[PDB]
Amino acid sequence: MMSASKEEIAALIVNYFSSIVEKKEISEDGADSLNVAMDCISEAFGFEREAVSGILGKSEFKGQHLADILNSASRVPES
Amino acid sequence: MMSASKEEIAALIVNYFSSIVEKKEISEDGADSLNVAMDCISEAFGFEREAVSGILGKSEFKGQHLADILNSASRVPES
Repeated sequence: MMSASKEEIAALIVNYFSSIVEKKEISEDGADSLNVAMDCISEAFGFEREAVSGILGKSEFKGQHLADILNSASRVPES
Repeated sequence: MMSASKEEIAALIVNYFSSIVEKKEISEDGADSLNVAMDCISEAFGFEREAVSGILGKSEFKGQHLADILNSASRVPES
């Protein structure tokens, strides 16, 4: 139902990055990259990292993940 | 139809950030944050920025944007 506000989008984005390093799927180098990137994401959108837990609590992306959301998408503009 | 692979997700993420600075909606500070963040995103997922144009050309997120994709999501796990 949400129109995907800035904080809401960033929330899913940083949450996904958190999930990547959570399951330690990414390489050490990339993990550090996601860290400094996350500081920048937080600085850019004007929110704190742990605030994602609150943002994704208010917004109804709950029970889902960014990639699961993208998985449900399907657009083939065959021009 | 895509299960949202790493590069595909990062593609939409960096594309959205590009759109933000494209329409100069974000503040100068945040714009710079998105720049260094994007270098980190690219380094993390192992792809180049301009490669997003190719990734979003192969994947069928075409004609859409990240936030438009998130807008079509709706999950209320009212427990």
